[PDB]
Amino acid sequence: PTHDVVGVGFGPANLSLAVALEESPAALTSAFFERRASISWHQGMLLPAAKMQVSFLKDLATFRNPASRFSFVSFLHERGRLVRFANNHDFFPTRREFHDYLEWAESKLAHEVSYDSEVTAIRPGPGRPVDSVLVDVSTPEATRTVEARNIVISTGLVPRMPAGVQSDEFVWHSSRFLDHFRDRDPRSLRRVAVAGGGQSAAEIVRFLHDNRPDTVVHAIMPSYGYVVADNTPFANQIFDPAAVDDYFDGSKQAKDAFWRYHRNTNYSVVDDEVIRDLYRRGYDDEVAGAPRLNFVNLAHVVGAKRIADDTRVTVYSMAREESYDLDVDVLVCATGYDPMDPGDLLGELAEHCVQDAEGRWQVDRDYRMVTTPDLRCGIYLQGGTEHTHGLSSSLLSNLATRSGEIVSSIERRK
Amino acid sequence: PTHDVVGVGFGPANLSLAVALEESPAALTSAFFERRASISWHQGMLLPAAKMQVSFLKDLATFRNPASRFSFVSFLHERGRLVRFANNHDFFPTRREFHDYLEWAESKLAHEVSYDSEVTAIRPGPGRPVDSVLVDVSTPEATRTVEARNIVISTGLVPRMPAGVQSDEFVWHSSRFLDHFRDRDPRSLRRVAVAGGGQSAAEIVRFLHDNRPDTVVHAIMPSYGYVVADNTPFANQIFDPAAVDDYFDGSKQAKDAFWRYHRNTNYSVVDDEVIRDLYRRGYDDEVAGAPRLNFVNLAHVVGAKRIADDTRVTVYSMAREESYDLDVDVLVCATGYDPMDPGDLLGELAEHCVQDAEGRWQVDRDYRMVTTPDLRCGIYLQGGTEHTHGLSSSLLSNLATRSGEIVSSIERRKS
Amino acid sequence: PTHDVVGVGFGPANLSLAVALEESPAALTSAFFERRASISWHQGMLLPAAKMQVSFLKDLATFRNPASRFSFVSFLHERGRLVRFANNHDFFPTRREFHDYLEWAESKLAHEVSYDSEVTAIRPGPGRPVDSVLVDVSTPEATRTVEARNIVISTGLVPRMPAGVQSDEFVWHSSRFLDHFRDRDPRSLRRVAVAGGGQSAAEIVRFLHDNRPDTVVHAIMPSYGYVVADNTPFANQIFDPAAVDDYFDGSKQAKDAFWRYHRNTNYSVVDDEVIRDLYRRGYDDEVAGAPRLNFVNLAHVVGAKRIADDTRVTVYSMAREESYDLDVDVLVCATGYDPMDPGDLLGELAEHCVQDAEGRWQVDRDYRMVTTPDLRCGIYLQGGTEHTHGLSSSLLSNLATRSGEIVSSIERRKS
Amino acid sequence: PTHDVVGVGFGPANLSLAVALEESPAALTSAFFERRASISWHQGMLLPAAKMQVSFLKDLATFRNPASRFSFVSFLHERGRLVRFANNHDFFPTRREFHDYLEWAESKLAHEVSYDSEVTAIRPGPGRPVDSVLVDVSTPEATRTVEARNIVISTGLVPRMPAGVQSDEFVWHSSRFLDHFRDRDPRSLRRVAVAGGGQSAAEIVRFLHDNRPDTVVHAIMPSYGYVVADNTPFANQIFDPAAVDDYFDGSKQAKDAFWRYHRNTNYSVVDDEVIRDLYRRGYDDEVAGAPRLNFVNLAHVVGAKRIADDTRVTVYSMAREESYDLDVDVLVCATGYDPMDPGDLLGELAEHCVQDAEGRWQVDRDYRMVTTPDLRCGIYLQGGTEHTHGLSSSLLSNLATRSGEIVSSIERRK
Ligand SMILES: Cc1cc2nc3c(=O)[nH]c(=O)nc-3n(C[C@H](O)[C@H](O)[C@H](O)COP(=O)(O)OP(=O)(O)OC[C@H]3O[C@@H](n4cnc5c(N)ncnc54)[C@H](O)[C@@H]3O)c2cc1C
Ligand SMILES: Cc1cc2nc3c(=O)[nH]c(=O)nc-3n(C[C@H](O)[C@H](O)[C@H](O)COP(=O)(O)OP(=O)(O)OC[C@H]3O[C@@H](n4cnc5c(N)ncnc54)[C@H](O)[C@@H]3O)c2cc1C
Ligand SMILES: Cc1cc2nc3c(=O)[nH]c(=O)nc-3n(C[C@H](O)[C@H](O)[C@H](O)COP(=O)(O)OP(=O)(O)OC[C@H]3O[C@@H](n4cnc5c(N)ncnc54)[C@H](O)[C@@H]3O)c2cc1C
Ligand SMILES: Cc1cc2nc3c(=O)[nH]c(=O)nc-3n(C[C@H](O)[C@H](O)[C@H](O)COP(=O)(O)OP(=O)(O)OC[C@H]3O[C@@H](n4cnc5c(N)ncnc54)[C@H](O)[C@@H]3O)c2cc1C
Ligand SMILES: NC(=O)c1ccc[n+]([C@@H]2O[C@H](COP(=O)([O-])OP(=O)(O)OC[C@H]3O[C@@H](n4cnc5c(N)ncnc54)[C@H](OP(=O)(O)O)[C@@H]3O)[C@@H](O)[C@H]2O)c1
Ligand SMILES: NC(=O)c1ccc[n+]([C@@H]2O[C@H](COP(=O)([O-])OP(=O)(O)OC[C@H]3O[C@@H](n4cnc5c(N)ncnc54)[C@H](OP(=O)(O)O)[C@@H]3O)[C@@H](O)[C@H]2O)c1
Ligand SMILES: NC(=O)c1ccc[n+]([C@@H]2O[C@H](COP(=O)([O-])OP(=O)(O)OC[C@H]3O[C@@H](n4cnc5c(N)ncnc54)[C@H](OP(=O)(O)O)[C@@H]3O)[C@@H](O)[C@H]2O)c1
Ligand SMILES: NCCC[C@H](N)C(=O)O
Ligand SMILES: NCCC[C@H](N)C(=O)O
Ligand SMILES: NCCC[C@H](N)C(=O)O
Ligand SMILES: [K+]
Ligand SMILES: [K+]
Ligand SMILES: [K+]
Ligand SMILES: [K+]
Ligand SMILES: [K+]
Ligand SMILES: [K+]
Ligand SMILES: [K+]
Repeated sequence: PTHDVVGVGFGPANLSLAVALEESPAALTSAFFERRASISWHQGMLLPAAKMQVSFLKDLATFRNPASRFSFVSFLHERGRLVRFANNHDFFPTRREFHDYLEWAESKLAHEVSYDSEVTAIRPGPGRPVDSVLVDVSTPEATRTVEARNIVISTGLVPRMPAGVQSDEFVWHSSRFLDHFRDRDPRSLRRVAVAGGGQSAAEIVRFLHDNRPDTVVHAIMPSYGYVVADNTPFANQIFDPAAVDDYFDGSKQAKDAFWRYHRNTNYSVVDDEVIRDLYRRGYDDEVAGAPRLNFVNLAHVVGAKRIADDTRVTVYSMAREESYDLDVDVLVCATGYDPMDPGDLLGELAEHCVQDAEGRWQVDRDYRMVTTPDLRCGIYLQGGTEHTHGLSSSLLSNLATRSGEIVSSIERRK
Repeated sequence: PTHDVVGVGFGPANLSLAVALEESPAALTSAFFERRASISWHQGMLLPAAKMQVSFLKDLATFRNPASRFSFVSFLHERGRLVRFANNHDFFPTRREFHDYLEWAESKLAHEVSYDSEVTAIRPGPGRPVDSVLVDVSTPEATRTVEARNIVISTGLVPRMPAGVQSDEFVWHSSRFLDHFRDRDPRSLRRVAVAGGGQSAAEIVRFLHDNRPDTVVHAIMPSYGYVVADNTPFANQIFDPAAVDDYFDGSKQAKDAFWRYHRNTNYSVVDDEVIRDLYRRGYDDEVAGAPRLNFVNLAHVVGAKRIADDTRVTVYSMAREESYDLDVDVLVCATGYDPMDPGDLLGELAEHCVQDAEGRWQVDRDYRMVTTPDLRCGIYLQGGTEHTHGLSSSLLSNLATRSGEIVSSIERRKS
Repeated sequence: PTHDVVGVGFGPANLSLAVALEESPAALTSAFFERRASISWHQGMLLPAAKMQVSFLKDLATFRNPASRFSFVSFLHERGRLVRFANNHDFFPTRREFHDYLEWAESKLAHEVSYDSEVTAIRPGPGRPVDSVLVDVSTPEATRTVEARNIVISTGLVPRMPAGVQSDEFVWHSSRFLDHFRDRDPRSLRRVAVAGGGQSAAEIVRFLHDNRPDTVVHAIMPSYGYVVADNTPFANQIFDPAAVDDYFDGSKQAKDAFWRYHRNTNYSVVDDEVIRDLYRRGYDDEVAGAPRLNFVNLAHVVGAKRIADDTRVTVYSMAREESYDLDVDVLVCATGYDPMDPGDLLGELAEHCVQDAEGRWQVDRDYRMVTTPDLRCGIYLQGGTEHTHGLSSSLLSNLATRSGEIVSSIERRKS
Repeated sequence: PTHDVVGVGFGPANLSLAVALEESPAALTSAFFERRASISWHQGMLLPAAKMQVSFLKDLATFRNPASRFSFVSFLHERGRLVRFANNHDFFPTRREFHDYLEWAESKLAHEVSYDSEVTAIRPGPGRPVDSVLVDVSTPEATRTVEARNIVISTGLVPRMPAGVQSDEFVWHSSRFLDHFRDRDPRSLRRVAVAGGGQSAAEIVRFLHDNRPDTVVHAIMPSYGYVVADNTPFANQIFDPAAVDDYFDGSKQAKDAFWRYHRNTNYSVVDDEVIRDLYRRGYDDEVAGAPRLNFVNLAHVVGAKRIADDTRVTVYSMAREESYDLDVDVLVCATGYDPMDPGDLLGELAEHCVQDAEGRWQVDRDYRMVTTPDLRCGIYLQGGTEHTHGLSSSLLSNLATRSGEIVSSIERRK
């Protein structure tokens, strides 16, 4: 039984793919495999106050199909909260509500997703010129293999730690903040260091400050202060569906300009309101004579070691150009992520995949990896396309349009 | 050919009714009559900067049917502006764009509306009890009559002038501001008086100021300054579909409390952004030493008379408790509207319609007038239900739900 | 030793008076008496997030003297927080910081205030006509009497509880919320009822929600939802120094209009940010399936009784027009205040104080009580002048100008 | 008569210096020379809606003296507008009002400024070591020379045009926009091109759009859209008085970090409200079917030539790596400014003034140029200190403190 398309991973991207498949007139067979037990969308960072960075109109389908049964508005309506939500006049739902939205959509979905199913490898099918791929899936009980004419890889970002710093019992990446934090005796973390100057770092510091009144926090970051995230309407157009064509068709010179002028829309920047809330927090503490937030600016975390009951964090100060030690209970590294890389899963099919001058994967406008004639099956990427398609490649900004374009590409090539 | 339902008037209310009809599985026959040439939604007040007072989610259908082909989001999508609109992060479209939305929906609609068709009267059909009404329609050429088992009256508000002031060539109601304004030589409106302290008054004064740099404006109003319109989320709940049941089922006491505490959500109040814009305008003029906006507070317009080249406006000052005259070129009365009243159109049928203690029409929860057993056909009101259904009755706030409830009521009674 | 002026009470009002005295060229002798041990400015409501309802420019002196050593800006500068504050771009300091400001100013003040000194009575001095008053002061040790040519009464508002409800161990007025709250085992207050729809009620509910996650709160109020406080610039002008003259010189009709159109600026209304925050709180709880905030609208608290381990609150519902009981741990009444009334403290002198038609005290533009010629000494009111001077009489809005006008009045009669 | 201090230029900087002098207990003699007829603070850009980029608390004196007779609050009070202003709850006055503030303060000032007085040169006074400088002043009638123990140079920024584009009758720098614009028949500016992506460019396009309903505007800029200006409270601290010490004492590495992370607080960025207003303007025009604002992004103006009534603008497109011609009536270059340079004016005295590795002037913390021992007189810079003191050097952000620091330095050395 050979499937038209197999989806590796079930995050919002393949969920929107599943939705695009169901809404398409095309009769396409599909299968989806998720390693986790259920949809799990950055749960380690599902902090109480945390808010979507994207408008509710940027959902699973609305920009493609403005009257979808899987739209956020449909979700609100079924949950009987649409009117309530409208009264709030806020385009940004909480991260917590968006997670329910993902679950709700997955549930309404006709197709059944296979959970606890890790894709361990992708191999060429019996064939030359290869017309299918073989997908190795490992469940808790057995292992199996499925065959597909197309695959879509959407396995998400991978946590990046500071150079020379490894995860440990007392050194956590922000992606695993709540996992570790809920385990711990509160009074066990009176001193916390958080490295980074982006949204994650800011949200964690905020949470720590609001969660217990005695916790002392050290925010270590290279900038002089948090930098604001730009989502004003003209700059925000880099996230438009149409901006994908501009980026894609544009020269390397133009591509560089997107990153040069608008990196501050997405990376290493914090939302206005969180910045202002932290500042109010710090200000009221000074009035009260009880400072707790210590902002260590122009600085990098360069090392961590345990030493008795303390975590010894080594900080490099750019101002003085030297290092020093900071003793805390826990070090949280909110130091970001590296992009998706298909190269690992692909194993050997990589030999038939064409790379560019800089050594990265060539990708067509329709998100399909460029291959030699030896390979006739499709490898689509949702993620890992920053260099070809632009800043929206790993965001929720363009799920509806991308997923539809991939489904169209697959129907066209049948 | 007796229709299941005839709609009198084609504003947003009956348009949403038409949409509800098409969306319903029920096969209901209908006809709609509009006296204007096309949809015309307060065009006299379609000022350049004017913005909706209602969120885009409160459209023709979305609260009833979250995936409607007639939703504002569908409209944006077809007009290839959804992405652009989303980038703006504003829930409130311009009045101009909303007008576009109404036209767009009307066009997409299967039913063809009869324009240029004034309903002059509604009369009882044959038989007793009366099972149908007869609708008299006057077109420019001819006149005819159509029969219906149900009728929905949605003819809109009616302009209300100050007591003892009549509109003229130089005394306009705000509803007819742009009609008159575009037809006049710019150099002939150097002095304008605007009466009222509500949204209309504020918007007109703003426009006059932005429009020509030398125009002098007198804003005459009873309050000490513009009062802000409340649309904070808890108070704004009075516009919820569910709030209709609370108002309806509630005692007269409870009803009066809605009006007592939350009148300032709708009447005689101005949107925050417009108030602040007017204040910056006035402030910058003082810095420049060139004041043009004269705010005449604690005051009413009580008379107007034309004398040579001047419109002489008589103003009563509450502070001094005396009257005085103000000479201007034009007086604009932004003094509001009276509610829809089905009484005029109904004529003979009114005798079978039951009134309450205060002499107002009784209406069922499904917007159907209460009648004696002599009358079996359904008369539904979209508008004119402030006293039974609450503050949302004349607004866009609840179009989707109301229209659906009326269509359901009609399908039910057929069955 | 006869003083030019004695001040009864030391809240912001008399502290601005003390400042006005020090800044005046006039050599005036004065004494101030406060019952409390130190300045205590609504400490029972100094909640963590609580913010001033007045701009930092409206401080002890700035509107009268733009370069005062007692301005809020001076305070920030000395506390080394001016630059930090400026970066925040918020005109509204916290209530906590403002308290700091009051203490700082009081300290910087040359004059020494007499604390733990309750003024028990004011009596006529020797002579006829009366040229001085005698002020009876009770300290913890002794009692004494001081003599003054003028007296300024600024004793603040007095808590008002719902009719038929009395303070008790489990029934608190909002003014004494933190006093009782700190004094209670946290697991003893799992169910709280808060009566009222104003700023205090909103702030207390917000606090309860944020303080422990398990607390269930009943917000009981007559409106359908919190009503927003109007502070938009035109309406906000009723708080201007100049608005005092407009209100004062205006007819009773005009005075009524101020209250009729602009009570939404001050009484029974909630700040936009607080309303918004409460609504988000309620919304997120619904998403989580763990509702805690129960909004009981169109309702009054009409009684309270203690029954075993429960405070039984009797609630009247306007919608159903019937009463029912509500069992909670504590009832907090955030039901507002009655104005300052100089009369209690005046005793014998009040005979010579002229009242108006409605039986209230007549007051001159300079805040001086109108007396029959039998009295020659000056009695000034800071507070208790809502009926003569308008809505700013009990606020921080106009401290600088009011205090200056009273000092001027006193200097000019000494002359 | 040798003066303790002579001020070259009378903009906000030397005006705050004059104020600091008057408020100081020190009896210092001074003289100020301004070339223009009166205070003239970017009048070419005093557009109707234009707003200060700095809070009213950042005025001539308030951060140094919180109860100054020259504060903005004192100004409002005397102009009987304090209450009105307070009601409006806006920290940012209009540029127009701020200009009145400057005139008001200059007028209240006891000292009399010499206008129509251009400083043409600064020369060493008699003796070795040099204990004084000689200041050559050219008036319309005569020329004279004054002697000073110290000099403070505050001559402001100098307009910078695009490479290969010269000012002309139809090519204006933004600094001279209103000068040219008022002198033109309205029906002769139906097509305008504006080059630049900063505050000036945005403000001019806004004005053009709002001024006449038929004007067509081409906004040419290198970014994909306007980038928002960061003035959130943590990042905004780079403008703090204390941030000057951090920048000054910090290493070259730290200094670079200020510019790398926070250049978007000041250069090539546009205020949130202005961006939003332009976007609404463009949106409403699309609804009306009458587009007038053409945003030409990822582009530079590279040339201009007059060709029979059309100003022919040559535009380089980064996307297509191609150039092309655009015909308009006027080209406005809102392409920024170069910093103040004391070198111009100093002439012979440069020899006793020490440069750094990169060839820039060395300056002490108190804004005094570093000189060899052959020069003893003080040369102070208000402006031209970006490289030693940081981003606030040319701004209004820190007038009160800087001016006080300089007055103190002079009193201490006397
Ligand atoms: C806290 C946070 C941080 C973020 N960081 C960034 C950032 O740094 N840069 C940026 O551009 N966007 C970032 N995002 C956006 C983020 O990518 C996504 O919003 C969301 O995860 C969308 O991408 P996705 O569809 O690929 O889902 P991905 O959620 O991240 O997850 C898809 C699934 O792949 C599964 N998976 C992976 N490998 C296998 C396998 N071999 N077998 C089976 N299942 C597998 C995972 O278990 C997962 O459920 C962040 C968002 C949040 C909330
Ligand atoms: C400037 C402005 C002012 C407003 N004033 C108020 C106010 O004061 N109070 C309030 O609650 N809301 C007010 N509104 C809201 C207004 O009611 C609604 O936005 C909207 O028009 C209501 O929809 P409707 O369909 O019921 O009435 P409508 O849009 O007013 O009217 C529907 C149609 O009925 C037609 N019609 C009337 N009589 C006949 C007939 N005999 N035969 C055939 N057709 C007929 C009309 O020509 C019209 O096209 C105002 C809105 C604006 C923009
Ligand atoms: C939580 C809160 C609630 C408020 N409620 C209202 C309201 O309902 N309506 C309104 O218009 N404004 C209200 N305000 C404003 C309040 O009145 C002012 O902020 C402020 O306290 C007014 O100045 P006073 O100096 O007039 O105040 P009062 O501060 O309260 O100061 C009077 C002082 O005199 C002392 N005193 C009293 N009697 C004697 C005596 N016999 N002898 C010696 N000392 C005495 C008192 O101990 C007290 O310290 C409220 C403010 C807050 C923060
Ligand atoms: C529209 C606008 C654009 C701006 N552009 C920038 C920018 O690109 N980068 C930045 O950091 N800040 C910029 N600023 C800030 C600007 O520098 C400041 O606001 C302010 O003017 C700086 O203070 P100053 O005293 O140095 O002013 P400068 O006003 O410009 O004052 C110098 C004065 O000295 C006079 N002068 C010059 N030479 C002589 C001479 N030889 N003899 C006598 N008098 C002389 C000049 O005529 C002038 O009046 C801008 C501000 C505005 C409003
Ligand atoms: N609620 C939400 O939806 C939500 C929540 C969290 C994140 N996000 C999104 O996820 C994306 C990434 O956010 P992120 O904050 O996790 O990653 P990020 O934006 O790349 O932030 C990483 C930060 O860590 C700094 N850093 C790097 N190495 C360091 C070191 N050795 N020591 C100290 N600091 C160091 C970086 O400095 P440099 O600038 O020099 O690299 C940068 O400030 C963003 O698009 C963000 O908006 C969304
Ligand atoms: N979506 C939009 O663009 C838009 C535009 C306009 C209106 N609307 C809405 O539709 C409704 C229309 O209201 P409106 O603005 O037209 O008017 P309005 O709110 O009904 O009130 C009219 C105003 O005139 C005053 N007034 C009455 N008699 C007067 C007299 N004799 N002299 C002077 N002033 C007098 C009233 O004061 P009193 O309080 O004393 O009566 C009031 O200020 C509002 O609810 C509004 O929100 C929407
Ligand atoms: N109301 C006010 O107080 C006010 C008004 C105006 C300005 N200002 C202040 O003055 C400072 C700068 O103002 P500004 O806008 O005049 O200068 P600016 O911020 O330096 O802006 C210069 C702009 O010109 C662009 N550019 C340079 N060469 C170009 C070319 N050949 N073709 C097209 N574009 C070109 C730049 O692009 P690149 O980034 O690639 O160089 C940049 O976007 C700011 O701090 C601003 O806030 C204040
Ligand atoms: N980092 C995510 C930002 C979302 C983006 N501003 C958008 O509106 O698409
Ligand atoms: N003035 C119209 C009121 C709109 C109402 N707040 C609503 O959201 O439906
Ligand atoms: N472009 C000038 C900005 C100045 C800075 N935001 C400040 O407050 O000083
Ligand atoms: K399908
Ligand atoms: K399912
Ligand atoms: K149908
Ligand atoms: K149609
Ligand atoms: K004195
Ligand atoms: K001096
Ligand atoms: K002078």
